[PDB]
Amino acid sequence: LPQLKSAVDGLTEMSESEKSGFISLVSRYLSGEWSKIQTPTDEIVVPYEKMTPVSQDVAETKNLLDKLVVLKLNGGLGTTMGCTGPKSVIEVRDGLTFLDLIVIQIENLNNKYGCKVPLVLMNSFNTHDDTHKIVEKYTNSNVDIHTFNQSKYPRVVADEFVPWPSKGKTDKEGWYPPGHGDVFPALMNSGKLDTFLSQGKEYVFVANSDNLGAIVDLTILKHLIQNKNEYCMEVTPKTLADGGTLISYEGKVQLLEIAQVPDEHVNEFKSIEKFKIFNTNNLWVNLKAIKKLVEADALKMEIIPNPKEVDGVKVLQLETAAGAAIRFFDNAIGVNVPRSRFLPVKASSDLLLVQSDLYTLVDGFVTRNKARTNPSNPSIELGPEFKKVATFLSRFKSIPSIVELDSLKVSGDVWFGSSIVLKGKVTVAAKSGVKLEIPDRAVVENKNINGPEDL
Ligand SMILES: O=c1ccn([C@@H]2O[C@H](COP(=O)(O)OP(=O)(O)OP(=O)(O)O)[C@@H](O)[C@H]2O)c(=O)[nH]1
Repeated sequence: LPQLKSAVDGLTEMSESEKSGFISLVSRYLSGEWSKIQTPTDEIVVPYEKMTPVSQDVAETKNLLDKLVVLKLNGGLGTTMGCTGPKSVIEVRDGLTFLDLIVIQIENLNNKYGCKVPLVLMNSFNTHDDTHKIVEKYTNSNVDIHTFNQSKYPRVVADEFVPWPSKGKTDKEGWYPPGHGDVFPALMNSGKLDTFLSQGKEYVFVANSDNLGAIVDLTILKHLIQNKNEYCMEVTPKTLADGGTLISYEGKVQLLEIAQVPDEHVNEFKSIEKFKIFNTNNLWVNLKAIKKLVEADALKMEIIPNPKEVDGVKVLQLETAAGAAIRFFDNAIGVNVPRSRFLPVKASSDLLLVQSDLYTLVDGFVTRNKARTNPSNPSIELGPEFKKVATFLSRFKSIPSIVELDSLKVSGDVWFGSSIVLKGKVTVAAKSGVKLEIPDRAVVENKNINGPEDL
């Protein structure tokens, strides 16, 4: 460890608090009970439906809102989805980006109630420049937008265990942002937590930039303030399709990830029958509690190694998760929310869902079509032909109707025309060297289309 510290102190590009923060993760990493796991009670993981909504007194709502900061995690790139820049600036619905919609929602809150709720974006050294030029578009918007850069840590060469920039990899690829658990130290380090405290704010609502369900929820905010919950994680029921779970362990609610489960217990962990809930990454956190625990160096989340191979070299990228911080705060709870609060956009297939007749946009919010029977969204699986946002859009002249869809799987070189209707279970599979065009106004129900012979 003394050699690692010297090496890090040799990296003059690192801030003093980044160096100490990194050595602290490294130290913990280099150092360090299934039968004890319990299901949380309903008082620790509160069903959303038991929470008291705000009264009709608009003044009560304004006073809750005056205490709030909305934060979006914005440290990630549009790379999975074939886009350069930050994921948040992908157009998600009606030509509006994730960031456009977040801004609209907050404007509408401020207009409706007379509050001045700010928006803050946590960027990384990979997204900060693009984001900073983009946010100028909201200069005259009815919301103050703050940005800050999270920590920038050296990738560590796995074998020798030395900082990669110490071996001369000082360009962008030598470094990494150490996960969303870094939100707590970065908020302090950047100065932004102090600015909001000085503005009389008390809580931050943190969410993934690409979660379209993560809207300010007055019922939760009310609960935190009335009941003095310093941390509240939104969890949602676990489905076959899902996730870190909340457990009760040694008297505390804690995040449990598969990484910390013994091999013999991994299959039971994946039972949506044993663990019924999972973390949405919608997190409500008391700002004074954050300052106190960060300054006391008390946030000791599980280390996630996240190994990668970059430019030939195998590296470690020690990180932490924001949800794992729950066990350090006072009177922490989960709240078990309807899945309406969890609509992630991770791939083109999710764009198909949200750009379809399954949703519309109301007042900046992606709003589910009430005509659909199933409360669950249909499963959409698309081949790599559809991976890039541009290519996805090119393969759909319009987004087909899917209100009556159970599932779609598409593979091979497939192109969709306009005004298509899909129902029940649908597969479209173009063989090697075949291009399949689904014609305009096709109605496809409970069908496998395996070639032109099938339509
Ligand atoms: O270091 C980090 C990590 C990630 N994040 C942010 O945490 C949230 C969840 O981070 P994920 O990595 O789980 O979401 P993603 O959608 O970027 O995942 P991929 O499909 O690309 O694998 C996202 O909003 C991301 O931008 C950060 O802000 N900083």
